[PDB]
Amino acid sequence: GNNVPGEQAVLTIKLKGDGDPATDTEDAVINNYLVFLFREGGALDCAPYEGSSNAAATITTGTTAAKKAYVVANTGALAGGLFATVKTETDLLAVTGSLMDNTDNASTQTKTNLWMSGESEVKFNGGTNAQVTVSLSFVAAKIQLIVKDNRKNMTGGTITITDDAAVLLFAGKKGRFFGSAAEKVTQNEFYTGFNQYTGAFDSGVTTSTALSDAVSPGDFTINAGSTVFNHFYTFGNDGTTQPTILAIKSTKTVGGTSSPIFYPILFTNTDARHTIEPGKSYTVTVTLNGDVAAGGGGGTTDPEEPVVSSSIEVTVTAAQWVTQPVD
Repeated sequence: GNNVPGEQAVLTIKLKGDGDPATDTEDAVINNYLVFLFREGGALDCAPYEGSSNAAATITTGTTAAKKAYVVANTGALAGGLFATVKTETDLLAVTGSLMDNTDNASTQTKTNLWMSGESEVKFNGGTNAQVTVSLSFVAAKIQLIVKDNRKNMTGGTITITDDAAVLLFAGKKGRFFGSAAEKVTQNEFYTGFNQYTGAFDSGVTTSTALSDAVSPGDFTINAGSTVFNHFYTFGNDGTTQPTILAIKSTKTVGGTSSPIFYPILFTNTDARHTIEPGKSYTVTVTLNGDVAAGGGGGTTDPEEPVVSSSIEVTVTAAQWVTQPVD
């Protein structure tokens, strides 16, 4: 492929969403973005463009040799960032970001800053001017939890259960901005919100407090209105190494023994009937029942093994998580 510079060009880049069948449309703010332009042979056509909080850029440092435009939003300044050493298209296609910052306990993904990426062909048709529209998609997936609690006598009896947290176990660590759909869901490193249970999977696993949301008395009710308790952002995970698991983690006390118990859902084809894909929004409804004081509604000791019980009813639905980029 040709990598020689062409004549000076003017490129107008327009950023838009990936919308237009269950759909979760998310108004996502573009805080900043980077635009990479590449020639036919993969060379940079010019230094990457650093954009602010907008959806339009005029690039005049490039040439008529530009063939592809890649856009990454909300990763911050170019220098010292994930893309600072990108020299070619092959380099950019391999860049990955982590789900957590270097403390391991704070997410790179927040409601006010979600990574988005997209790409487009650049066409000049013999001219020196090009109009390029790039549709952005979320790099992450979103998981929401709805709890319908029909358990009775959780306190006051012989057996007591105290719910402690909604936790995400084995969140995929790697966020691929580009590459194949298969590459985006392959993981061999993970973060986990809780790991103090017998036989917890630990190969390439790091604990993260960002993957545990505390439960307080009064938070869980019959919830006739199906209100959402919390949500987590995570990356793609086909579960071929370890599936992602959403659970309620609780403490069961019987006489002189307290132990962790779980009300979990495995994101596998056989349990949830869904693995985790980027750009999807999962709604998990967990209906709990049983007379706790009488031995019912006790969950499971191993959240990594599928649960077959009348006491836990789980529905998992997946919707397209659509970007609606705003300034």
